[PDB]
Amino acid sequence: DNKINIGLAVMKILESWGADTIYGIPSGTLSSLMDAMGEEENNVKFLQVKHEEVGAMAAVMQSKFGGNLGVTVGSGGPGASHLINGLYDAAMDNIPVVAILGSRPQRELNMDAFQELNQNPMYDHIAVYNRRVAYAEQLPKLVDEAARMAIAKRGVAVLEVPGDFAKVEIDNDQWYSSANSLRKYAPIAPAAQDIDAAVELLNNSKRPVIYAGIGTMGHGPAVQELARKIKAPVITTGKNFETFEWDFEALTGSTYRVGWKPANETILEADTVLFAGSNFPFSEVEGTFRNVDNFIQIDIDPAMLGKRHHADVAILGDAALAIDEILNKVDAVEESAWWTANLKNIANWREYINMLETKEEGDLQFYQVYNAINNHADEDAIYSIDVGNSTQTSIRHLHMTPKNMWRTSPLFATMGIAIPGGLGAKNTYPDRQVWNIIGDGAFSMTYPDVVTNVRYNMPVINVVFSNTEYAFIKNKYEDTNKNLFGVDFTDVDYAKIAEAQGAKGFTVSRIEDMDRVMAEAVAANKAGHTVVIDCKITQDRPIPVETLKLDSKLYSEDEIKAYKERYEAANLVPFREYLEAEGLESKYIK
Amino acid sequence: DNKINIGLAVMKILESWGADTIYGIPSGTLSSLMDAMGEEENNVKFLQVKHEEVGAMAAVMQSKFGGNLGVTVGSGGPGASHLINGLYDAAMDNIPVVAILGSRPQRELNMDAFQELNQNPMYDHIAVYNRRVAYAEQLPKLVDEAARMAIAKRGVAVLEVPGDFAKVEIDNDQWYSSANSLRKYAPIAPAAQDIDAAVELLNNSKRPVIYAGIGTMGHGPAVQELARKIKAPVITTGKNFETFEWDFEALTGSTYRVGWKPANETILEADTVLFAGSNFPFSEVEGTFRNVDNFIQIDIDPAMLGKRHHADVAILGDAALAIDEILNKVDAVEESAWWTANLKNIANWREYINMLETKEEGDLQFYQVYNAINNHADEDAIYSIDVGNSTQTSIRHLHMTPKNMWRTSPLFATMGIAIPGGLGAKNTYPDRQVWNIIGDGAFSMTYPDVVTNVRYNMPVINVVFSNTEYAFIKNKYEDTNKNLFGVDFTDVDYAKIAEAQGAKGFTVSRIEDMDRVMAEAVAANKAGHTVVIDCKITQDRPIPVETLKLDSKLYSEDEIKAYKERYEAANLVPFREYLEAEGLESKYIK
Amino acid sequence: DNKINIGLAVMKILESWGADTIYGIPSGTLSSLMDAMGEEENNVKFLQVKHEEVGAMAAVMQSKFGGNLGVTVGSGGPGASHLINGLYDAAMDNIPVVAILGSRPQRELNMDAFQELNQNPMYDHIAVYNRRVAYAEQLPKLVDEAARMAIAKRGVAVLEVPGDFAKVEIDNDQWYSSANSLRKYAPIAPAAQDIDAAVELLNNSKRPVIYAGIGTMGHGPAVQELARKIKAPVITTGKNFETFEWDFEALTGSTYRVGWKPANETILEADTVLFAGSNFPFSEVEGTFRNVDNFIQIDIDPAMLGKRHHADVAILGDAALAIDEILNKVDAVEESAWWTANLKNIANWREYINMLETKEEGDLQFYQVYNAINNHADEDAIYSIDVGNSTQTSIRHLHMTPKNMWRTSPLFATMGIAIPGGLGAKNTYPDRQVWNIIGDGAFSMTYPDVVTNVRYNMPVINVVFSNTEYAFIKNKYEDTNKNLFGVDFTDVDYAKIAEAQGAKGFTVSRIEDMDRVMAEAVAANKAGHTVVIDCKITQDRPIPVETLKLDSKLYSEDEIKAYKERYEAANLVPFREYLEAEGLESKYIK
Ligand SMILES: Cc1cc2nc3c(=O)[nH]c(=O)nc-3n(C[C@H](O)[C@H](O)[C@H](O)COP(=O)(O)OP(=O)(O)OC[C@H]3O[C@@H](n4cnc5c(N)ncnc54)[C@H](O)[C@@H]3O)c2cc1C
Ligand SMILES: Cc1cc2nc3c(=O)[nH]c(=O)nc-3n(C[C@H](O)[C@H](O)[C@H](O)COP(=O)(O)OP(=O)(O)OC[C@H]3O[C@@H](n4cnc5c(N)ncnc54)[C@H](O)[C@@H]3O)c2cc1C
Ligand SMILES: Cc1cc2nc3c(=O)[nH]c(=O)nc-3n(C[C@H](O)[C@H](O)[C@H](O)COP(=O)(O)OP(=O)(O)OC[C@H]3O[C@@H](n4cnc5c(N)ncnc54)[C@H](O)[C@@H]3O)c2cc1C
Repeated sequence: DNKINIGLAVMKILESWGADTIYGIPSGTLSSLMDAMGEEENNVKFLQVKHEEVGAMAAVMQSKFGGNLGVTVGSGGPGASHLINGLYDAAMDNIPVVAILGSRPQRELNMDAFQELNQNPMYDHIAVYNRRVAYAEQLPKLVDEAARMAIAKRGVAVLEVPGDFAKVEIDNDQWYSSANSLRKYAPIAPAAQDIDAAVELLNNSKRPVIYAGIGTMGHGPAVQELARKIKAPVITTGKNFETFEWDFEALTGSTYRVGWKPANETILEADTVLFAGSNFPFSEVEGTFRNVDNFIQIDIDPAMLGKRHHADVAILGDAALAIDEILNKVDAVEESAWWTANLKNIANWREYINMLETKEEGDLQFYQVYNAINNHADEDAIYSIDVGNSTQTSIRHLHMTPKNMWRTSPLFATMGIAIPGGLGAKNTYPDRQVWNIIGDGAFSMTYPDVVTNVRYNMPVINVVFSNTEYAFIKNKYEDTNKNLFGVDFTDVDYAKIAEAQGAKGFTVSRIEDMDRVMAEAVAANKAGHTVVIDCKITQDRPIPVETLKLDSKLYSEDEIKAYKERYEAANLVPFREYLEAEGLESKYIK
Repeated sequence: DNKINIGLAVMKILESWGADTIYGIPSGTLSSLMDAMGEEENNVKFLQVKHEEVGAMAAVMQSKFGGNLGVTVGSGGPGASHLINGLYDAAMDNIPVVAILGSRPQRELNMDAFQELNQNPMYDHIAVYNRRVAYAEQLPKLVDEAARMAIAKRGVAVLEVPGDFAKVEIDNDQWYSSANSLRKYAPIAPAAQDIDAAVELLNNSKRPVIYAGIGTMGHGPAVQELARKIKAPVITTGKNFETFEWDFEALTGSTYRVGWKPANETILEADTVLFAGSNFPFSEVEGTFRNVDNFIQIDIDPAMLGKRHHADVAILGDAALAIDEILNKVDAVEESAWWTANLKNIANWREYINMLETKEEGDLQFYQVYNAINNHADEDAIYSIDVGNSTQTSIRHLHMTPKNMWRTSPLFATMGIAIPGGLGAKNTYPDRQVWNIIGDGAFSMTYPDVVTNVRYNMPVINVVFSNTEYAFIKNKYEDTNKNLFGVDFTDVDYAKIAEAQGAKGFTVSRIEDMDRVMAEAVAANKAGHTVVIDCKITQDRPIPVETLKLDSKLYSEDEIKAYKERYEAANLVPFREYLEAEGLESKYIK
Repeated sequence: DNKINIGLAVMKILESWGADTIYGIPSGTLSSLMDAMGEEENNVKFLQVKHEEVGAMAAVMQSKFGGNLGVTVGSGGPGASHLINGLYDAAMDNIPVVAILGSRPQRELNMDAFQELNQNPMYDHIAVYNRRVAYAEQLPKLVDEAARMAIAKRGVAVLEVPGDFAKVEIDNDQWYSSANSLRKYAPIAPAAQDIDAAVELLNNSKRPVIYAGIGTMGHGPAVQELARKIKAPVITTGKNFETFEWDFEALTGSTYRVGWKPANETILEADTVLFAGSNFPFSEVEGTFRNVDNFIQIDIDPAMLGKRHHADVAILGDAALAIDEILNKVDAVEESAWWTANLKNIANWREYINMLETKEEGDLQFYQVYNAINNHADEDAIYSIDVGNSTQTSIRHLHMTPKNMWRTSPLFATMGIAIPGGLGAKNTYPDRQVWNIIGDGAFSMTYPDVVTNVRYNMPVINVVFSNTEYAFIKNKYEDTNKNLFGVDFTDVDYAKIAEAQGAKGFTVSRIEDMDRVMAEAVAANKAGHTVVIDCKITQDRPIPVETLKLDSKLYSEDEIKAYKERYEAANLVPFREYLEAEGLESKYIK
């Protein structure tokens, strides 16, 4: 032993924590650190992006997709501030990530020098750790603790690092990594008393429903078995569709806007809700559970117990173990009018969606684009979804199973999350098929980074929806506003831009050309090319399932007529009809 | 059912969470809320203090002493800002507490009105929850969540509440409490693989030492049994003395300044350290573990694993269970030179302390005041200790056991924590003997609140050390400075002030009068009186155990001579002598 | 030249800026700096307080009273946080002040060491400068800039200083003071076009009124001359009474609660308002100007123009110059019914106040305490007023002139501002009579610092109002609440406490004893003693002039009867009567 460069010590620490990829853009305030990358057999790699926000989002999405702890860097000042959308997303999603903010050298601090400023206030509100390194020798210790904190506190750990520190040398015995001491709690078994109370309520309920969030990830088969055992339909969240087999007989979808018709009707007619591993944000403001009688909640976070609705039964512990315990103790239900009515309601919805997806000719709609994806995607495909209307509606069409991964920016909802997500995913799974589904608005905030996929040979399939408008925003102008719309722009040739970036571009605007174009796009991706499919679609909006104008006791004939005509929903049948057909009555309608 | 006042709903929620005591000062920006207190059979009580900081600290100390969740209020502006020292203490100690900041009515917000301001920035840095209520109807929900968060996140939950909101009425079905869903994780068993690794290291160590922090609270007997089984001396932290029987043969005390001579010598000679449930803050900066060979850590917080020193073995889980598992698996050690040497070193230290405590006549020193306390205190006495030098040194004298509770402001170290601590303690244990041990400086920041104990008939014994100087500060002027001192003030008659406040005052300055005065003070307290014992002591400083000038191989004869003379330590023997007497050699000296 | 200690360099810089007094409490994290005080012929002195908040408030009040730039220090952690109320007051009042936050040495930063923490977030929201010194050598530069910024930006400049920096030595040519370059703008003349527009409106107004704030400080004689010239009554603000001769024929007082009856009636009947140098905070929320027709504003701050009400005429520049220009150009008014009616209304109010102040026997009321002060105070007496109801009402009784200074915490309104104010005032004017007028609640938050006046031989007269209740708070429980009150405490002997602190205490509870007690108190103060007059007054509340129940067209006979009986206001006459007597009619009543 002898001496070691502080920058190298930092890289050794990062590698010990599994943080082998740093995302960002090189700069003078970060050079000393980056210069240590590699050599001494270090395995930390640098992935250079075009905009630091994409680097931050990529580092975060890497973890969302099950990858290693990500690290993102931003040069002192503007580079650091550019990380904001990625860090806010991580903070709200409780995703570990280490953000390193470069800074002018120590001697320049507080001198009002060029691009010199106090960056401590920048992320203090959202960070789980936020410190300005005070002297070179403690940099290794703080990077180690930043990783430890990001992981333990499930959030953003931020370090402001003066650019001269990494150049300093220290004794090899003056630093260490605590990665070897990394420990995590194994799934914890729920209290028998709480499981028992839940079992009693479920046994005595006439209309049970399972509302499963990502806390049930990895336990879809068990949840489906419980659903079948007690004849309780399943409602999922916008983040948890992959947990279920897309064609599961009792899957009603999700509630509210980015949801399905069945789920939205089921929740208003349910009696007992098993809220498993969810923190559904629309709960209170949209009155999701306004008609429920009993509410059972399962969660590993005590801060969540009884948060979204009063909980008659609270179960603290792992959702897997809890579901298994409930499954073993609850009584089996052979026949149920409630179950039968729900199955028919779901089937009716699937008929509608299938009809839209399988059209043969005409102006392209996003429905058929999703159909093409289903017909050509690998069974274990990864989906990086952006936040627009046409992209979030993907959960109504993608035929996913737990073999897939579907991730977005679900709560903070930052636009432009797709491309960075694709980078994080492909970096983690180089041999796996990765799709980025993006709307024109979101694409326009991040398409310069398509070149990043090209440069690093991380081939992804970019599916871009171009409608010259904004469906999502076109939905918030007919529910609170009164004046005319106004969200129509020009016609940018994204395929041409892709070609200019070294990617392969395709343009499609007809349903009859979609299958061929998708096949060619997939084949090109398999040849190692990043592709951009510019889908010139119509201005059609996904049917608003939060405002179902189908029940003749809730809306007028004219309203139902116009609703059916606009969304091609002539064959959709209101849930009450299915309930009454099985001898039941609506608990709230009339 | 029908309607309910929002303020009353808030009180019902607080009571459901066990928060039956609100500390603060009445004001117009808090009146609507306080007006709901009581009535409708509500049991929430208000304890009015003289300075809001005492209310905040009292609410926090209430929890430190094992009481219910505390609530502290501060009027918009100055009342709210006055809570700062109490909230910072809670934040750093990870103590749950709900702080309600009053505010001018909604209509005045952002108008630059009188005593109107944005208070959201005030505590955002330290809070686990920090929100400004946006409308009256959600106040109940936010107070409920504030309690849930404070407890779940072990910290400060802050709510800024416009003064007009509590006056509003809502439907009784428009609010609920999630207190019924409160759940906490039971002690979690450690991984067998980690316990086994620890057992191997302890079995093969020639000089094992147990360093126990408050994570071992409630398991002192087991820790003492392990110490005896493997012949490993025990070192404790400044916060964890009550966990051990004060006279335990192998208790070496704590390290650094507020510690004992034995512990400070033991840690520099130890080979293997079992760091159980501690986050000792002096670890790195004072090089506490600079000579240790192996380090084993037990903690329930993964963020702490390997934080204070590289951990060769990391055990995640409850300290109780871990200690029990280690105790059952480790080999018993019959004889140990290391153990024998430590026992003699401890005995030598106890001879010194006993000699100081048992003096019969002369100018009063804090040593004899502590002696008097030991001779008259109840076996289950509660001690609220302030942060000065003469008060923290109490851990060298108080003969405590797990039947006692000793609490202070250990990390943030805010002065004036004693009186508030006494309030929180007496509020929780009305029939228990409570002592506030305070230095003149700290007392001077909080003595107006002695009247609070008087007014609410919460009798406590205030022991005040008056030396016209500041021992603690008189220690940081001979280790980094060079110029003369200068910390001598006047002679305020605290006994007279106490009498003026309705309390009983005593003044003592001679060792031969101490026992009688203490007896009278205790008897007065048992008659329901709050007492203030103004102890006029000498300027003697507690022997500096962080700089032991006793070993002739570490310091010169003249230094050792002067050291022994100044601290009356002629009979103290350096640990190396005891080591060599048992056939061992110092691992670092020479 | 050669070398110099950084701490000494800092003191030389402070002295060059006139900052010769540092307020605070000594501590290890501040010792290196304080050790440099004095020697090398430096004139910076240290004034040690009992609670750091008093040190902060004293440093701030020093400037409010026309003294030099104040400096306040707070030890790392709790000492620093204790400064908050003083700093918020300075921030809201736009008063320059330098706050130095001590900190653990550089090597301990970010190590989670004892009493070690990031203090940058603490005051970032309110500071005009807030930096953590990055290395020793730049400390002098930053202290110099802190002073420059505090003064130039009229606010709080904060520096966090690691305790090891001041010990470092630098070359004497490596530091400098920019105090020699201190420059301030002289009064700026207003635009002739704006003065002319104002002159036209005033000339054509039938009911002009001058509303003067502290922007008119130093120009009272001119304002009174303008009032007489155009026959426009004068309304002042709670901060600006000293600007006028207390007995000025046309002084109506101030509006709202801490005001007089005349002003409150005048503003609702006025047509044109000359709003000179004011930022009256109650303007919008209390509808102060709801009946005004024209509004003219004069201010040196463009941010204030049109802030409190739409401005028909805006004058940017010095109030003195503007008043002089208006005075020279406006037409003289010989007779005015509006003026005559106002003079009678004012006289009627003065009859009432005089009657209360001159009672001869009975239970003491604050009215007679103020009478005694008027009869014994020096013509140039300085008044440090706290924020309670009985103390703010002093503007209804004190017979002040520009020779006096009256200061409080007017906007942030922190309780306990009086004692610190007295310290700042006496430090600045050692040979001047200084009075601290305090309510029992405020006194209880700061009385331990009475000893500070004693210790430093800065004799002040503390007048304490003890009513066992809280008048102010007793006013916000009968305008928004509904339930019973509840603000009665014990009876603390403040005179006895004062004696215990080395001060001279007096107790008085009868009107017939007030003059003698005051005479003795003043004589004692002239003998160099700090005094505390414990005035045991009744629970009588100052008449609520914001809710004048006197006009038979605004309130019922029973209401007027009860109002007159409760406040001994049988002889008060509603302004409308005086208006009609002069041939005028109310513009809003009926
Ligand atoms: C534009 C846009 C529109 C959207 N529209 C909708 C919509 O209409 N409908 C919809 O549903 N969503 C929608 N979303 C997504 C939505 O905002 C939420 O992010 C999502 O519903 C949250 O899902 P969740 O409850 O599964 O998980 P989270 O909110 O992440 O909460 C998961 C919960 O599971 C708990 N948990 C974790 N692990 C375990 C375990 N092992 N055992 C037990 N509990 C565990 C956690 O503590 C947590 O409480 C939309 C998002 C965007 C960006
Ligand atoms: C003026 C002053 C001087 C001081 N001087 C000294 C001094 O000289 N020496 C000294 O030792 N102290 C001193 N202190 C106190 C010192 O600052 C620390 O607060 C104290 O040592 C921390 O003790 P701790 O490690 O027991 O607990 P904490 O710092 O509170 O840490 C406890 C640890 O236990 C873990 N834990 C909690 N529950 C469990 C469980 N069930 N199982 C396992 N782990 C668990 C926690 O996660 C945490 O990591 C002083 C304080 C003041 C104010
Ligand atoms: C408990 C309590 C109760 C109170 N009750 C009342 C009450 O009932 N009534 C009341 O009136 N006050 C009351 N106050 C005081 C009140 O809150 C305000 O602080 C005060 O009225 C502000 O007075 P101001 O407008 O003179 O000065 P400021 O608010 O300080 O504004 C002065 C203005 O003058 C300008 N200025 C400065 N220098 C010049 C110059 N040379 N030329 C031109 N313009 C200049 C400034 O830019 C500024 O806009 C109370 C305070 C407390 C603590």
